[PDB]
Amino acid sequence: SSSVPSQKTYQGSYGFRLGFLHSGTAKSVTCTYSPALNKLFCQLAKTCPVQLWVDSTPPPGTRVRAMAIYKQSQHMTEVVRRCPHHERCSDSDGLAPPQHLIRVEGNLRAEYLDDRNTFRHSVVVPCEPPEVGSDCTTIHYNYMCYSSCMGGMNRRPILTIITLEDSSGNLLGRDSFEVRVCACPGRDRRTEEENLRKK
Ligand SMILES: [Zn+2]
Repeated sequence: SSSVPSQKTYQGSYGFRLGFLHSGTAKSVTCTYSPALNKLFCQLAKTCPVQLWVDSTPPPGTRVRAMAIYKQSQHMTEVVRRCPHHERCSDSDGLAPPQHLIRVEGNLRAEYLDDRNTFRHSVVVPCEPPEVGSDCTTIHYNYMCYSSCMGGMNRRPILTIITLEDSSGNLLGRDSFEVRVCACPGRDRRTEEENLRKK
């Protein structure tokens, strides 16, 4: 009956967890991850590589879904969506509905859900085994609004929840991370890490 998605980490039977590239904090960087904050900083609409790690290969038809929720208690029940400006920008990639914050880049089998009961948005792809040479698979996400967008996120922090699901949509595994979509991810990461250190 509930409609706030769980954010509880759950490796489950296949040992599912995320990984992120070591991109550093140069002012040219477009996506960078802070382990200390469990937080991804990225530029608007730029590629965000997220690694999917498992201890064992899940069955054919396993899928991976991404969904954003507001991190603060008082905002958790509100659907995370694009702002009144971006949803009207005609920046369709062919597949993503205009209201969806999170897109997957470069995957023909990406499916976008507007949940009929909760009204939440998500994007889901087939979970593919690592290519020869790789130990993991990578999904490329894009975030299509700034954290600061007025009438959208409006400076409120979000989490992305990544779920590993069977072909029916049943939970196999879960992980999550905070996201800030910003003009200078490198600088903003250095700043927030400094603040944490000082605290
Ligand atoms: Zn926006």
